[PDB]
Amino acid sequence: MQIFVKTLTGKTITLEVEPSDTIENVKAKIQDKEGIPPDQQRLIFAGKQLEDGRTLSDYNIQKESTLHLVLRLRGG
Repeated sequence: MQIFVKTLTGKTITLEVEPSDTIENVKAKIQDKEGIPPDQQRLIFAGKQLEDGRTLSDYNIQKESTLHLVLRLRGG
């Protein structure tokens, strides 16, 4: 199943998921693709932050939804 993540600076990242992947699964995939720790990452869609224990289903993600990966400096 296709999702995309776009950055805060620029560029897009290409992702194969499953509807049942947890939001931690996206960030660990992404942590392979470009070495960004899940502790740096916030994800946003539709004016909400995506908390790490929920699925692509819970947050109503349809196929090919481009997503906005945002960043900490360090914390919170």
